[PDB]
Amino acid sequence: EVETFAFQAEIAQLMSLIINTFYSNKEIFLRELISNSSDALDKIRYESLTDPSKLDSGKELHINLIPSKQDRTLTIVDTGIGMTKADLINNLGTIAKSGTKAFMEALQAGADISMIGQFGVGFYSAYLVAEKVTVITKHNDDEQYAWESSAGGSFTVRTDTGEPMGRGTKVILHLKEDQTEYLEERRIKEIVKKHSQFIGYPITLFVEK
Ligand SMILES: CC(C)c1cc(Cn2cnc3c(Cl)nc(N)nc32)on1
Ligand SMILES: CC(C)c1cc(Cn2cnc3c(Cl)nc(N)nc32)on1
Repeated sequence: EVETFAFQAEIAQLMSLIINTFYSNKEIFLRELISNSSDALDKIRYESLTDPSKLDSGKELHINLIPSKQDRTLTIVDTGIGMTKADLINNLGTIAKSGTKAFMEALQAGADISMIGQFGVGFYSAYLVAEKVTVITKHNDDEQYAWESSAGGSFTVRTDTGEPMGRGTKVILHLKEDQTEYLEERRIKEIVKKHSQFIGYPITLFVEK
């Protein structure tokens, strides 16, 4: 079963702005996704201090960056807390409404798209480089889900039948045809050292076979 949902109007407007605005400094998407992964790793680590069983789904706390030339994808994998079905459909978007409005107003007052993370909605910077984003996620005591959207005002959620992940999130960026530089090892290394060099979890940049 695939369920299709409409974005909140403000989120759809944000996605259109990210897709349509002329803005050359697209590389900031990676720092935003790595920051989200780091936040998710912080959360599971904190919760494990009072409930060690929360790591029964995996003790390693890390971030992997995986390019695929065959699929034209860059995947950001973390073993953080993961997202529930309710997170994916309702709750993260409810939280994001506030930051979206503030970000859009800041842009009209002279802010820049690279500041998106200061409003807590940096996930959507993925659409600077991706025509479609697939999110595979697994939270303890919920199922493994695939969320997906090519924008246009809707997203889907389904139970995921792929390789079980244990716990965490994979953000699969289906890159636009002109954004394949983000598959290059040298380019990702440059961006990670520029914007994400103090993240408190190991970041492994996989190499393409
Ligand atoms: C899927 C769309 C709707 C989305 C993604 C985000 C950012 N985000 C919130 N919780 C997260 C966790 Cl637990 N892990 C990671 N990696 N990112 C997270 O917010 N909305
Ligand atoms: C694991 C948790 C603490 C977390 C928080 C974030 C920040 N963040 C980035 N983009 C977001 C969107 Cl679009 N929505 C919402 N609600 N939060 C977003 O990322 N992960």
